[PDB]
Amino acid sequence: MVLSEGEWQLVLHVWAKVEADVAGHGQDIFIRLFKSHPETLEKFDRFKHLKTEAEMKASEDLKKHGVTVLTALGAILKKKGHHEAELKPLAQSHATKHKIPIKYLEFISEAIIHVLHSRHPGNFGADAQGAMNKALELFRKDIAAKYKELGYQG
Ligand code: HEM
Repeated sequence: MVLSEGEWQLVLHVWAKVEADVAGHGQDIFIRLFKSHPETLEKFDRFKHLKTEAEMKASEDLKKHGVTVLTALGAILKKKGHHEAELKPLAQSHATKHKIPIKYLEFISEAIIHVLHSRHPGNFGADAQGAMNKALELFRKDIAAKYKELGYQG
């Protein structure tokens, strides 16, 4: 898929708001993911023991991880589709070390969209959400293609 420049400049406009508080947004997103899809928590040896949202909010380790995640994704979005180099190491670790099925990337996409909708209604009307959806779809289709080349595709 190709995004128009107008779609990228809906994506980067709302992303600029997220970047005012990267840790806060990272926490919201992971809690939403772990609540909506508990099976995903199982993939983190580091966080599997968290039982409640309170404990998730209280974890400084999860907060740090959310920051790493969003920083990496933000580096990707800012490339506007020219993200082949950034994707290679992420695909390799998620395919071979962590073993993350595409389906779970669909789940965190949903979590991201849910949090941007909740926190930034004014900058995330229908057109901006459609743009963000296309950007994340692009990300998932490119990572899926790398998964396949790497021998994981799943
Ligand atoms: C927006 C999509 C995501 C991005 C950009 C992302 C990014 C990252 C980055 C940069 C790291 C650290 C370096 C590395 O190991 O590659 C990481 C680690 C990790 N990721 Fe993701 N990730 C994503 C989605 C997921 C999902 C959906 C899952 C599981 C449901 C997952 C599971 C993990 C695990 C288990 C680790 C290692 C954490 C630890 O023990 O330190 N990731 N990810």
